[PDB]
Amino acid sequence: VPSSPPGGERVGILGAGIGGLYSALILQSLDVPFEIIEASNRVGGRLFTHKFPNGGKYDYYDVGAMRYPLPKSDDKGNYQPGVMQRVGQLFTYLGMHKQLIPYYFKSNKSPGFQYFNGVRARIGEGSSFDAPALGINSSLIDIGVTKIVNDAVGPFAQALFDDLQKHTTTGWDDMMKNDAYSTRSYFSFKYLPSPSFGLPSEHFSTRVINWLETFDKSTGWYDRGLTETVLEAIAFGEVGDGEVDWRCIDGGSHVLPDTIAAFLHKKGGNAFVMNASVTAIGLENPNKEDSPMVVVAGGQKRKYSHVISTLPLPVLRTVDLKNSKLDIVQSNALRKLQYGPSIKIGILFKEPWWTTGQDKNGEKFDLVGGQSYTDLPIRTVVYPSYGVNTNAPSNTLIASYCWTNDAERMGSLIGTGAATYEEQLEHLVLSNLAAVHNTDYQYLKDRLVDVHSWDWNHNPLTMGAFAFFGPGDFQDLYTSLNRPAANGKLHFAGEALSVRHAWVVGALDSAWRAVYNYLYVTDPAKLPKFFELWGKNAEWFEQP
Amino acid sequence: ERVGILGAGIGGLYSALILQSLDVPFEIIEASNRVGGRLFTHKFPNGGKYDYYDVGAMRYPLPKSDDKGNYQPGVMQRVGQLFTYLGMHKQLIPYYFKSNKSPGFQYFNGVRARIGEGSSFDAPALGINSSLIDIGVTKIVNDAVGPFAQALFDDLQKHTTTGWDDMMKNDAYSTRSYFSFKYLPSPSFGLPSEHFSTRVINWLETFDKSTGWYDRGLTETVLEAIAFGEVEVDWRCIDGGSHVLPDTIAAFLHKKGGNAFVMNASVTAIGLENPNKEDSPMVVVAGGQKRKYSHVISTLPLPVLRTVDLKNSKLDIVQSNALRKLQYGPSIKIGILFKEPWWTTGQDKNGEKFDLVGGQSYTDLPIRTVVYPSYGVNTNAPSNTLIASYCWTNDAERMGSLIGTGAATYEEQLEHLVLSNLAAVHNTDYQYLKDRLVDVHSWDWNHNPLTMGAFAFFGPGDFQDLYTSLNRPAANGKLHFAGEALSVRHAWVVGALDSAWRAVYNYLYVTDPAKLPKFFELWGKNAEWFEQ
Ligand SMILES: Cc1cc2nc3c(=O)[nH]c(=O)nc-3n(C[C@H](O)[C@H](O)[C@H](O)COP(=O)(O)OP(=O)(O)OC[C@H]3O[C@@H](n4cnc5c(N)ncnc54)[C@H](O)[C@@H]3O)c2cc1C
Ligand SMILES: Cc1cc2nc3c(=O)[nH]c(=O)nc-3n(C[C@H](O)[C@H](O)[C@H](O)COP(=O)(O)OP(=O)(O)OC[C@H]3O[C@@H](n4cnc5c(N)ncnc54)[C@H](O)[C@@H]3O)c2cc1C
Repeated sequence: VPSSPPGGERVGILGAGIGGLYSALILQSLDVPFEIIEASNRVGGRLFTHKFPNGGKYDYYDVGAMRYPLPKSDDKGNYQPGVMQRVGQLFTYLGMHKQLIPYYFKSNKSPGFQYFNGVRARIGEGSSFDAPALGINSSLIDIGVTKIVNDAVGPFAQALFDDLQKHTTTGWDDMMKNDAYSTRSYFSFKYLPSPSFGLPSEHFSTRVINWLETFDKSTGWYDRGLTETVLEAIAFGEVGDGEVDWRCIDGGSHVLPDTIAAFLHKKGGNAFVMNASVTAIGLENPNKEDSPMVVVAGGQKRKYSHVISTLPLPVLRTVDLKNSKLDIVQSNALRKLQYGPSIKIGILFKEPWWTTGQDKNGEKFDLVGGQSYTDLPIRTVVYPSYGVNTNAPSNTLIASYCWTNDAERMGSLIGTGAATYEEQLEHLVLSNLAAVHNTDYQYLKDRLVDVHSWDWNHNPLTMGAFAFFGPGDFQDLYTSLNRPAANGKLHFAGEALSVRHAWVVGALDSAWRAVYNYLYVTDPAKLPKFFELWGKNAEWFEQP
Repeated sequence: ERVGILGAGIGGLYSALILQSLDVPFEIIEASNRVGGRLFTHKFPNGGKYDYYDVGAMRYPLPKSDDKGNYQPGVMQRVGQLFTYLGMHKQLIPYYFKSNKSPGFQYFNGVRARIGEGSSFDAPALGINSSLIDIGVTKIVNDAVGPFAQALFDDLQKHTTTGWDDMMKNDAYSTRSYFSFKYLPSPSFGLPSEHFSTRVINWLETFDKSTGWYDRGLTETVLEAIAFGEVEVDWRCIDGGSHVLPDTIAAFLHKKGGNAFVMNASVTAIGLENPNKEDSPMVVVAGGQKRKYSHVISTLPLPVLRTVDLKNSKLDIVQSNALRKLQYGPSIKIGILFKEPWWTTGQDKNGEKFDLVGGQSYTDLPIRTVVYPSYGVNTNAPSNTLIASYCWTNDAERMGSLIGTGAATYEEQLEHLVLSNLAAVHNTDYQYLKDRLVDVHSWDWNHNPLTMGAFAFFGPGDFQDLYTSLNRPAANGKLHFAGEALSVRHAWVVGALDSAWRAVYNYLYVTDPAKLPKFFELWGKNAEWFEQ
């Protein structure tokens, strides 16, 4: 159904993701008419939860967002300052604080497994994983990958964390002076070990750098922007102050967009336009000063005063933006600003063998939540933290969670539609799970029930997992999209338009900035109420 | 004594030719029902003789040749000799890298021009100085890569390795980081003596190659400059599609010695029957049945080996990591069959004739590259098939998501996007092309379990740290790694030939060195070093 603009203002939100839904909450709280246009048959976008039909209450897994490193909170839903504060307040604003259950980043019982170079160990046993055979000095092994990488990113990350506390941008300025570096080129040409390590003051070799990447991140991560590596350290809480409180949503992250879709309806009506793929955006007349915006979605023209686009950048490259009058830098930013891939494989088993089972030698796994890591194709294993300590614990496992090259390669085995490749994938995954945990292949096969795989890099609605900028992207093209187009009536938003890529808070920040520019240009009288309800700044810290 | 060749690609078929010429028993194991691997030609069933297009290999920058199949020295000499060895010289028809008549189109930043008109494509609005625009991207990139390429080209002529040694000293650079931290423009350009900014570098990448290329190894950019002949080359393609090469080699093998192919057999495990016994054979679990061999030559792409069980192959720790870290690149192609060769005979919305015969058109729109058919021209039935899109790196990752969905709704979205971009690049109405469309065929090599990527595309440091590990054998010297990845001519057929040459060389060296003179005499004294 069509909406209605009291005062002549109707905002057209493109995309029913968390970014678009957040824009709706803000506009709805400010008595601004809006309309959400969604290409698919569902809302939530990359908050995608899959429920196995042959499972119980907690036999699901999040294909997209699953964990949230929130600041500490009281029992009433007030969150302390922090990177993810904006997310925590959104949960409280929707009455979801009681649904935020603990997420165990590390195993709540026995440590998770590490399996690299044929060497199997548990996290904390200080194993070398045969690094000496690779040529890694003995001094490096004793220091550790976590300690070395933290020393290189620390200075940058600390400066950005100071921007958030002290309300400055100098930290970003210094970061941008180094944005031309990839994480690799920074280690190869700039980084020098801290004197406290007792190492030679010299740059690392390729062998050492690839050794850092292996245990620190994913294959090919370090070839992308250094800026991304520092930002991901801040989001993960690797270099901050206040302790982080990992949380996930009871029932899957899909509860968040579902609750927001109900909140937006309880007041008035339904402002969603589903199954309508935006094919063109632009001013009705680019020369007229007060021309509205036209959004051709689902083959039907729709008029709006302003448009807030949460579409991922590769999708805008498929939309006709002729009459949107983007400048030459914004046009190029849509193409060059890089995205990253990712795949997830969820398997439903007959039992939570990882919690109660045992290996070939009788040793109990005793894993509750947490993760296991390996250099095998599956790279990462994530055990369910939801449903533990319940009548029906979860039988669902994330048998694979890959990034960058590991996701690009594995993706070819996903979504093929061929029976042969669905079985190859299953045998490969179980085989890697079998090696990582020290069990026979048949032990897991006898417990398999259903398999679900997803490749965000082959999804036409996202065209990539998330933004993952390469070197120089932030310093040359990011700013162009932070200002509007189409005579100020087209606002770019989405997780890509933020410094928290691959996080929900990034989508929220982009919506905040989009509404801020909208109110600033149409109804500045609402800025005080806007600041009071949604914050004075997107990112700079502030008390609840 | 019997060698097990894994993979019926051009690399495996070449290994078979060599072993067959040296009277060495072999057996080819192929997972699919076809031979040629990435030599993939698609024939539209509703088309004519030349209504096909090469999904993989399609063009070959061969050295100049006489009328009897003798090729002068050059990077692609080994390929030319293979065509002659198979009696295919008369089938090598011209390939037009540039339009054989009027130049191809360029469409960047909304500015449309023809190749050669020296358009700036509105670069001044991007901040590109007038001095850079006058010099040009081609002239700048050639100035930065020239030194490296010349040193490597001298290695091939003078038979040395000093050039490669110098290249490896700089392998830690990506092409981007080289411009940002080391490169200084030649004083002859009249530019400031300082490294290029990000804006300028992305401007170079936009017109020189594909989105995201410059984030990968500098070495790869230098090697691809040598393969393309940027150092004269005689571009050629195969009459009827590149599939003729593997098909012709399969016939050459079925007549002499009988058939020796094992099709529809997916290799799932490789290793010694007993890793402790000194003279243990190699076992290859293919199609669920064990097969014994004396030596195994694997042409499987590196990501595929990561899905094979190599427990009893006794790889060292560097080889294990090389399989994972050695990076591959993506690529997609979209071939469209039209009612007529409108690009050759049609006209735009303003009446101006396209007048395009062969060649290529370039744009910053999602399709990036358009390739017009050079095969079938000057025939009763010229080709009506167009390569509407040919992407690399990031352009392929994005487009790939719209390919292979299996859903009719999104296959039409893709078709509308492609035709719409073709409409803008050529200055025609969308309906002008739609009225002439007949069939569409798209392929995403980054979504294919038999390749798991288009080809090797190493990142910084891969050549200098991990490439060597896979060039030595495993499994007590009974497992030899081959394929285009194991070469310095990635994404080229000659690279697969070089890998096969080196694999056979090590095999003969360790089992029957008495055959090395015949091996050298028939297939060359070196994989890469030039010869007559
Ligand atoms: C594997 C993975 C794991 C993640 N894990 C976490 C985590 O643990 N914690 C966390 O905080 N974040 C996580 N994230 C990030 C989070 O999921 C995203 O950052 C956030 O959901 C992005 O929201 P958005 O609104 O910007 O984009 P999206 O959610 O992608 O929304 C875009 C919307 O636009 C629609 N659309 C697309 N094309 C069109 C079109 N042509 N016309 C109209 N509509 C269109 C889509 O269908 C979708 O509804 C993860 C992401 C991934 C990929
Ligand atoms: C888009 C594109 C364009 C190209 N264009 C050109 C060009 O213009 N000129 C040029 O010279 N080169 C070009 N190339 C390069 C050329 O096509 C390849 O370099 C060459 O064909 C690779 O041969 P190979 O034997 O190394 O691998 P492949 O041809 O991939 O052969 C591997 C074989 O192994 C099989 N196999 C896979 N998995 C298994 C398994 N588990 N068990 C058993 N068998 C298995 C495959 O089916 C295949 O038969 C191009 C490549 C691409 C992708």
